[PDB]
Amino acid sequence: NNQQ
Amino acid sequence: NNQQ
Amino acid sequence: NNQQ
Amino acid sequence: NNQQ
Repeated sequence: NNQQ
Repeated sequence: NNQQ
Repeated sequence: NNQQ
Repeated sequence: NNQQ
């Protein structure tokens, strides 16, 4: 779970 | 789950 | 912007 | 912006 990566968010940028 | 990647979001950019 | 790198995601892994 | 690096994410791993």
